Amino acid sequence: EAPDVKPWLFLIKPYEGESLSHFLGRFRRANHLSASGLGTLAGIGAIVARWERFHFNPRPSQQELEAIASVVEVDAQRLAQMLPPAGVGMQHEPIRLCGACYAESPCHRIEWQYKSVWKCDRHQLKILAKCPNCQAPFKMPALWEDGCCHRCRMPFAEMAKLQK
DNA sequence: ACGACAGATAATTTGTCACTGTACACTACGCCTTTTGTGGAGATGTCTAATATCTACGTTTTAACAGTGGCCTTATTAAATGACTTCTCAACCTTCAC
Ligand SMILES: [Mg+2]
Ligand SMILES: [Zn+2]
Ligand SMILES: [Zn+2]
Repeated sequence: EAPDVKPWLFLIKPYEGESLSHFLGRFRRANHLSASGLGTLAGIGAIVARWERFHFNPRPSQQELEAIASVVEVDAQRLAQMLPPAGVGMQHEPIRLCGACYAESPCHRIEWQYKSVWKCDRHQLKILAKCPNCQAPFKMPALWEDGCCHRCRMPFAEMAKLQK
């Protein structure tokens, strides 16, 4: 062993509005974990691959968030802030993006999936629901490694000027 | 007396020559034995490199398959089908109609 070392893992700081799908994707990339791997590591199994698609029948339970809060050092109350608050309706399929936010903070925001959200009040821009250059839909936020459209390679920060 | 002068005289050798005894008569280096150092085969003993044989050293290659790992969405309501469960399985009397 390395003497006086504590068993450790690569951590990531969650951004102020980062979605759980985006967060788990970064944590998985930081540790080169497959989606099945993190679920086995937390012991919740295939559930992680389901959450990364925003498939929330059922929602992330107290048990499973506290389980993920054992391998991720982020506490379960902060993990619950990566999800819609109680009774806020959300949509999983059309993945959406502000772009002007992504130039400031490279994360998907869970509020971009709310059924009540359509503009960024900070930027006063209509949030995108597909790539404005090539019309390809955005991939699940767990897969936003490159920070660009997977088809035409336009960076999300440039898509800010193609909004509203 | 003895012996001592010059010369006699009985030896001594030098030289002749008639006589005779003998070889020439072909007939020894030759017959035979032993040793002996040199020499010619010719049976026999001497003793190796080497071209294998003759397995093993074990070492690669295969394929079979075993184990790890990723993925796989989840809910409601209706229908069909197959099943399960539960419940039930009175009876005598009155009244008004020919
Ligand atoms: Mg839709
Ligand atoms: Zn914005
Ligand atoms: Zn594009």
